[PDB]
Amino acid sequence: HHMSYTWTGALITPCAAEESKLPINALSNSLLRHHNMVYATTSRSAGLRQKKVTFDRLQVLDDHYRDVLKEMKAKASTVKAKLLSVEEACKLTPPHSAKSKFGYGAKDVRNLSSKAVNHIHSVWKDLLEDTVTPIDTTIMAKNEVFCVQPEGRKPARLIVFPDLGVRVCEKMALYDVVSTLPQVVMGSSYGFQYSPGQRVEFLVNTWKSKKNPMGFSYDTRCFDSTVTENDIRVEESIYQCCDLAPEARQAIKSLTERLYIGGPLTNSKGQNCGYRRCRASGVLTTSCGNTLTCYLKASAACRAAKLQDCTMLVNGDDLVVICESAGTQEDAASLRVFTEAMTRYSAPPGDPPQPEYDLELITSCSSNVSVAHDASGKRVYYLTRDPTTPLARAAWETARHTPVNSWLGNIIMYAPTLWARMILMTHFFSILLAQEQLEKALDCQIYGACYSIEPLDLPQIIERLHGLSAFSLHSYSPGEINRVASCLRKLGVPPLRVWRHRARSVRARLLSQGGRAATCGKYLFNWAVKTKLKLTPIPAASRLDLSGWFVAGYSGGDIYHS
Ligand SMILES: C[C@@H]1C[C@H](C)CN(C(=O)c2cc(Br)ccc2NC(=O)CCC(=O)N2CCOCC2)C1
Repeated sequence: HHMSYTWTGALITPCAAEESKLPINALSNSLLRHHNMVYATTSRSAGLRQKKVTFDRLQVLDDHYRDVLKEMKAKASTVKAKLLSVEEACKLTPPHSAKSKFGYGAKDVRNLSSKAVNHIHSVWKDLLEDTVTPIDTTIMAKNEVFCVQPEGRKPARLIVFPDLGVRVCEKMALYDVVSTLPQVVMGSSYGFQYSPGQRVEFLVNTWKSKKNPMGFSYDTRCFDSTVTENDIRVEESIYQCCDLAPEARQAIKSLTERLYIGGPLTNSKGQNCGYRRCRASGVLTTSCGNTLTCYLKASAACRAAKLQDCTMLVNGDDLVVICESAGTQEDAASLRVFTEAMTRYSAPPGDPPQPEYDLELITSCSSNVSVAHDASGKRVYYLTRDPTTPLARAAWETARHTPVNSWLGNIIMYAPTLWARMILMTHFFSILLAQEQLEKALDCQIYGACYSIEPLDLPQIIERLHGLSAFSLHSYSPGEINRVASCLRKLGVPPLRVWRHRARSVRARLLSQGGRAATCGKYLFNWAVKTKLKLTPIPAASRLDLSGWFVAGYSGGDIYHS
């Protein structure tokens, strides 16, 4: 058999006490009242996840697959990639990354302390000398926050990661490769090269370039678990097409054989849990690996399905295709052939794909294009999403300090949206004012990479990424207004009129502070007043070093870009 996992029966175990019910404080009810709708996943559901992820994989690889692969390799051959030094690798480690089993932590790595650096060197030397010994990994259950959807509870996802010293070695060999190769191989199809605005631009331009557009998202069931040894050796052979240092070629070969293809799973108590023969969800190449493999299989499946003039957009396991419609019947037939092809390549669907004839109704990366109007009254497309999970996570973060602040990532990514502006900005600026913590930098994630960001820099960060229009958008679409309102009903969030009222208060309190706080008041909350201020380009915006921001995806990859 080619089983994704085999298990010993040892349990997947927590590192600390786990909360599942929403923590409540004095601030909780101002945001939401239906507390029993919000939950965190815990290891107590890890057994259920183990069932879902454990299955046999069969792969039948045809001429389309090999044709597409040869093309990808030809493009990869044009990539030149560099080895990172120990220090450069060390500075990309998040301050709160999991510590080494070998008696040093993430801060020791970042400070380049001699015990960390000595060990990292010993790990590197071992990778070069040994290309066969399976590398130990830790299996953990992720604690993530959701809203119940009987339309109730998701089991915890799994995180599989090697030791801190190995992770730093992965950066040395592969950070430059994973940061640059995917855009070269996939071109405009590589989703992580785009800001939310550029993503929208790509999708709308792509949609308009078809005579009769049809689009679909493809949901692979348990994508990580569908990735086979072959898939992972095919990824490596793509990596080796690059112009690389001989030490990097050797480390990539080694990491592939010893880590990427598979390895033993160890719980937090040090017990052997079993064996993985699929994608590790917590390695540097998780995102890039998933993007390459998804694109390969999808492109091949498009050829199999004889889809006409198709354009793909791929972010890891997330896939959207836009092509030329052949009528509703023929399109449905094409999708079943596409799905059959993907299934043959070991990427069977969860939800079967369905043709869509309205761009706004296509969800990909949990997002969709929507329409609003700017200052001049012109129609503007922008990226939004269903606000349920952002608001459930916000409710959690209202009562709990967490290492990654999702509200802040969401404000950054969804700044032009009705719900991020009216609810998230209003709510969190209100708390930060009260606590006098406006100037305190908070950690957040964009495309999997960690950033340290000061909420006082939101106006200029937003201007740089979204333009000044993100502060002027009005007259959102009925479908969008209705989705937001239905979500507020579900969670028991105050209706929008209450938030407008609150934001005028938050705005005046910020203005009163003067300076950066007043800029936040001025720009972020101009929508809240009838008497509108003049929003001019912020001189600070042009000075922001926003390189590395929307270059690549690094989910699971232990990346810090501050
Ligand atoms: C009770 C709320 C319902 C929301 C849909 C809009 N709304 C807002 O406060 C609002 C919030 C943001 Br953020 C952006 C715009 C908002 N208001 C509107 O879209 C109302 C229409 C509006 O602002 N104008 C349309 C007519 O010309 C002048 C401009 C009130």
